[PDB]
Amino acid sequence: RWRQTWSGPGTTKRFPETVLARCVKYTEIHPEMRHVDCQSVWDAFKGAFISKHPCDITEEDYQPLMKLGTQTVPCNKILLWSRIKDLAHQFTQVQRDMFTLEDTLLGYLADDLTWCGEFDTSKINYQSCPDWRKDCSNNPVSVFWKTVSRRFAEAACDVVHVMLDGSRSKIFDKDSTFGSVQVHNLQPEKVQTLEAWVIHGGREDSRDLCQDPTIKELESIISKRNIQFSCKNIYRPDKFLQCVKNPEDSSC
Ligand SMILES: Nc1nc2c(c(=O)[nH]1)N1CN2[C@@H]2O[C@H](COP(=O)(O)OP(=O)(O)OC[C@H]3O[C@@H]1[C@H](O)[C@@H]3O)[C@@H](O)[C@H]2O
Repeated sequence: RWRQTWSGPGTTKRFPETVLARCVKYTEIHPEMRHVDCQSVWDAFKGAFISKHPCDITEEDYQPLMKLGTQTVPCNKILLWSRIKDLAHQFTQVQRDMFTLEDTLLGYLADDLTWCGEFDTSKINYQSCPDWRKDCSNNPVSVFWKTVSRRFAEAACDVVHVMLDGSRSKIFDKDSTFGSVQVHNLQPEKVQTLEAWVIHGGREDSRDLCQDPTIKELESIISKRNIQFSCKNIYRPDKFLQCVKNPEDSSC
């Protein structure tokens, strides 16, 4: 076919088998989830979007899945990020200093996948799925990430960290999930401080990106929520990871 229904990529090939297998793997490794029934998880996940119009998805659709995937993460060790997922993952994998959504069953199941169905058939659409921008915002993937991302921010306490991509024209982007959902769902009763680590992408010696107008904007928003804001430059992320791995290194 030379023209698809929607503008976005279709469902990831073998989506059902992949989600099920990820659930088996995650629950084998993480003892706190060792009792989860992975068939039930898949059934709830499918139930969120199968036979539903893929521009008419709501947070309620995912509630059965959210309930089954209920999981505590150490509230004071949460790492959020925007446009720099790979460094976040590389850092937490060293010694589990912090936790991202992929450390949770639900984030692990969905990471890097795309999915959608069709109104009034029970088929998965492997050909195309709605684009957030061109087609609709209330699509299966966008709604999933909005819901689980809000819930993760709500779980945080004490000091919460965020890695930001300092090579972007908007280092803090109010339109990102971090900026539009997570910033507004940190609970001021519980969260003392948001600390941003601004990750440099460029040459070597460079600017203090903690003075960037978008970072001043983030500071202003967070501060007006009665949460303290702190920011640090990470000038050389390669050195940073080396120091996390081997902190006795003289150059650290
Ligand atoms: N696999 C994951 N994806 C996402 C997570 C997440 O935790 N894992 N997300 C979001 N997300 C989706 O991935 C793209 C790119 O985000 P990208 O544009 O790079 O950054 P965002 O700030 O939109 O989203 C990152 C922020 O929300 C959670 C995670 O806890 C981070 O603190 C965009 O559609 C997001 O909604």
